[PDB]
Formats: sequence, C-alpha cells, structure tokens
Amino acid sequence: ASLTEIEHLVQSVCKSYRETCQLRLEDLLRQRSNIFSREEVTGYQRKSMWEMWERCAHHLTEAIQYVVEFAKRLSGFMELCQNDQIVLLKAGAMEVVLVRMCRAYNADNRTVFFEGKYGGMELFRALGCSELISSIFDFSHSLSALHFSEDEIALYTALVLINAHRPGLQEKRKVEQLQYNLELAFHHHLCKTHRQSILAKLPPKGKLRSLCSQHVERLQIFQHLHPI
Ligand SMILES: CCn1c(=O)c2cc(NC(=O)C[C@H](C)CC(=O)Nc3ccc(C#N)c(Cl)c3)ccc2n(CC)c1=O
Repeated sequence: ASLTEIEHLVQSVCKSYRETCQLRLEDLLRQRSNIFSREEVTGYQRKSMWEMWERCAHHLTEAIQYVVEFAKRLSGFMELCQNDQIVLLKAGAMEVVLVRMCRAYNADNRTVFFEGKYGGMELFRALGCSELISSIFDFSHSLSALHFSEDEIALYTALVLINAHRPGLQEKRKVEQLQYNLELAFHHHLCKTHRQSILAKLPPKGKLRSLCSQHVERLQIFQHLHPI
C-alpha cells in the first residue's frame, strides 16, 4: 500500500464516520445553551433505576447501531471473515460509543446532551453509581480538552474497533493488515494537520477498556440477556 492509497483510507474513514455520527456537531454545539432546569433534573432523579436503565439501554442500542454502520462502511472490514466482524464489533463498539460521547460533552459546565437538553452527572443519579458515571464524565472531559476534530475521532474510533489483539479472531493476519494500515493512516493525518502532539496525550491504553467493562458490569444486572 503506497501513500496515495493511505490517503484514500483516511478519506474513506472520514466519509464513513461523517455519515454515521448520529448528530451533526453543529446541532450539538448550538444546543449547549439549552439546559435542563433543576425541576427537569429532579424529574429524572425521581425515576426508577429500572426506568433510567431501560432508557439508557435504548439510547445505547440506538448508538451501537450507528457504530455497526460505521464499521460496515470501512472497506476491509466488510472483507473480513463473518465471525471476526462480530468478535471485533462485540469487544469494540462500546468503547467507540464512549469516545463518541465527547462530542456531546460540554466542558464549560460539565454537561452532556441527553434526550434533548444538556445535563450534568447528577441527572443519572437513579442508576446509583455516581462513581462510574463521573469517571465516564472525566474521560469525556479530558478528551474535550484535546479539542478532538471530527476526522481525528473517525480515525481514532476505527482504531478502537480494528484490534487484532481481540480474543476469538480466526483470520488474525487479515485484521493486522487492516490495523497497521489504519495506524499509519492515523499518523499520516496528524502530520498533514500538524497534530502529532495529541498522540502523546491520548487516553491511557484500556482506561477506556476498564470503563466499558464496568458499564456492562452494571447493564448485565438490569438488562440481562438483552441483544447487547
Ligand atoms: C456509552 C457511554 N455513555 C455515553 O456515550 C452517553 C452519551 C450521551 N449523549 C450523547 O451521546 C449524545 C447523543 C446524540 C444522544 C444520546 O443521548 N446518546 C447516548 C449514547 C449512549 C448512552 C449510554 N449509555 C446514552 Cl445514556 C446516550 C448521554 C449519556 C451517556 N452515558 C450515560 C452518562 C454514557 O454512559
């Protein structure tokens, strides 16, 4: 693969993501000024754990569907053996959704677009694990510091997904092929955009893994055997 190819790989991932990103950044960034009232907050706080978990599971599902589309639009992905496509999406998509969150995170007021307005971590009081919720908030908060561009997310999350060190892949060598190809595409973009300085300050390897582990460690207790 020469560089002019690696160029197209960037261009592709970036297109693919631009279609599959759920909400336009403009929509999110405009909507920061729109925030839940204390009363509205209290309304969400007064819910059942069962109901907040029911909701959030729906939203997560809706999200995971977009990530499945993102993956489908990666050429190379579609070319991988059927089993492997699944193994990857199963370990990955969660972690991707987590990285995608930062776009909905507003550092200024430590809030996030949920069901139409922005709200802080205390909206999710009902799930009863402020600890996890706010480390999730922290994760997003530190990514917001990076001012992660849209193409950088596209490329990062692709790299979250394609990871030949997932247990269960049959065609490991094929996955590697893709994986390195995307690492080099990623390095290339950070040059073209003089953004090499962000690598050094990317989220610690599997601080992300640990955070999603913990989240499914809490989904499995309510939404047992649900498709995800
Ligand atoms: C998966 C980690 N994560 C979030 O990404 C996350 C995101 C947002 N908001 C957005 O991403 C903007 C979206 C266009 C609309 C949307 O609400 N999506 C959404 C997606 C995944 C999940 C989950 N679970 C949820 Cl509750 C919602 C809100 C809360 C999130 N949480 C709980 C603190 C959260 O835990």
